[PDB]
Formats: sequence, C-alpha cells, structure tokens
Amino acid sequence: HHWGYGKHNGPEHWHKDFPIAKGERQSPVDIDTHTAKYDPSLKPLSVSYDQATSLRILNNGHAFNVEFDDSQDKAVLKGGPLDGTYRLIQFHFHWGSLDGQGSEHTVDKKKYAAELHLVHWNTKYGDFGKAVQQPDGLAVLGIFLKVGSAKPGLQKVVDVLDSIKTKGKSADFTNFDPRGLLPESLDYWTYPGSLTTPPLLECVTWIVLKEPISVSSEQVLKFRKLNFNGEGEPEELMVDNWRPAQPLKNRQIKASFK
Ligand SMILES: O=C(O)c1ccccc1O
Ligand SMILES: O=C(O)c1ccccc1O
Ligand SMILES: O=C(O)c1ccccc1O
Ligand SMILES: O=C(O)c1ccccc1O
Ligand SMILES: [Zn+2]
Repeated sequence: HHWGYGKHNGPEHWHKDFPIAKGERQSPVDIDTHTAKYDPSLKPLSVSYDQATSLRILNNGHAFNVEFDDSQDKAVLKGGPLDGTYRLIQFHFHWGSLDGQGSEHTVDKKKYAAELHLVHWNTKYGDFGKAVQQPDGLAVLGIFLKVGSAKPGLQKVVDVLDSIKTKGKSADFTNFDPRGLLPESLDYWTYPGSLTTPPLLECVTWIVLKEPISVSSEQVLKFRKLNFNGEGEPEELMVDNWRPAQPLKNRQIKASFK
C-alpha cells in the first residue's frame, strides 16, 4: 500500500485500494454550526489523564504518533456520547503548509492550521485491533489549533521532532502530560465517522472540541520541517497531511452546548 498526500497517491486515489473511502460514515466532515443540534441528554466529557504513561514518539511516514501504555486504565475517556471506558493509545496531528489550512474537520467551512487527534479504544473489545472492527470501537477527541500565542504544553513535543525527522525513526518520550494540550472548555460536537487515513474504517465516535488551542508560528514551523520520506530518500516535507471534508450523508452532528 503506497498511499499518501501527493498528487498521485493522495485522498482522491484512496478509494481504489480502500473502497470504504466512498462509504456512508467517512470522516472528516464540515461542522455546520447552524445545523448541529443541541442534545441536552449529552453528558459532560470525563477526561481522566492523571496516570497517563507516554512511552515513545514515532514518525510513521504520514504523521508522528505519541504512544501510551494502554495495557491498563491509566488514561481514559468516558461520558459524553460514550458508553463504557475508552483507553488512550496515541495522539497525532494533521497540519498544513500554510496557516490557513491543515485541519481535517472544518467549522462553517473554516480551516484551522492543524488538528490534534487523541485516539482511544473501547476496553470491551480488549485491544485496538479488535476495536477498529466495531462501529463503536474508537473515540477520537479532536482539537483545533490556531496560530497565535505559544502552547507551553506542546513544547516538549516540538523539541523532540529533530530526532524523528524521517519515516521509521522513533525516540523515547516518557513523562509527557497530554492534559497540557487541552483547551479550557470541554464543550464539543459529536458524530459517528471513520479513521481519516487508510484503512478508513468506520469505527469512530468523533468528539470535536469547540474551543481551539493556540500555538505559535514557531511551533507549527517545526512540524513543517518533518519529512514523509525515510532517511536517504528524496526529501518531501511532511505538510498538508490532512484529508478534506467528506459528505455527511445520513448523519446528524450533535452539540453538547447551546
Ligand atoms: O507520500 C506522500 O505523502 C507525498 C506527499 C507529497 C508529495 C509527494 C508524496 O509522495
Ligand atoms: O529543530 C527542529 O525544530 C526540527 C523539527 C523537525 C525536524 C528537524 C528539526 O531540526
Ligand atoms: O486516525 C487514523 O486515521 C488512524 C489510522 C490508523 C491507525 C490509527 C489511527 O488513529
Ligand atoms: O542513503 C542515501 O541514499 C542518501 C541519499 C542522500 C543523502 C543521504 C543519504 O544517506
Ligand atoms: Zn488523525
């Protein structure tokens, strides 16, 4: 599988190897804020990250993942639209070549400079690989990034990127606190969707926070120095690693707030 974000292997091509790309609950989507419905029965999100154990950071040739110990209930998401306990396995970002693009979800067609995805799996399915085969297997917390003031809690991530410049490189990344990436408010939109990269499985309850976080231009510039290619291969900057909005089809986006 040689999928990517280039002209010859990008999102418009993914359906040839992954036919679910044209399915009924693909992500991301545009969030029409005037069409989303407030649902008063939606509960507040419960983000319990105090015992989180980060292990490693990896450049996988499409983004970088910060990975966590998901062998115990150390960092979990529950409540909101979710039934059960969802364990944090990794987070990653999508970002642009310019500050006016980079997010996967859009809000009233507005694009943010980047988007953070905190990926969690439903513990009733035992492991991530089983969870991705279920319609309620994953819960992804999505957070928009806008360029402005620096985010202090992001800087530890930025400072390690030089050690994982190319595809396949990893580095130890212990004692990172993902709570430093969250905005003040946990108000959210939610809808059923999919992974946004191949295999594009329709297994995600998306929880997209309304409040973006601010990062500095210097922080996002360091993301843009990463490479899609392996060491010794022709340099292709890791930028614009986002899938565009897909048709909503027979879905409704719900809001936790009025
Ligand atoms: O593999 C990619 O994601 C890619 C992206 C941009 C340009 C060329 C590429 O191969
Ligand atoms: O110093 C950086 O911020 C950096 C980031 C990504 C890749 C190579 C780098 O030197
Ligand atoms: O978010 C995704 O698209 C994804 C895809 C494959 C594996 C883990 C993931 O989070
Ligand atoms: O291994 C290579 O082919 C190579 C090519 C360009 C620069 C550094 C390298 O190691
Ligand atoms: Zn993602």
